Amino acid sequence: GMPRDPEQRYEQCQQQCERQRRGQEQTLCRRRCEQRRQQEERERQ
Repeated sequence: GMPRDPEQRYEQCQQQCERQRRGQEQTLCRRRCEQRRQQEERERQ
């Protein structure tokens, strides 16, 4: 796919998902950060 380990990307995800809401961050952060990525890809350019 691309260079750089998934963990570093998740670290960035942790900062953004944490800001929007706190609690049960493990499942919530992974889903919220990842779903944003899907939206970003569909967003033109």
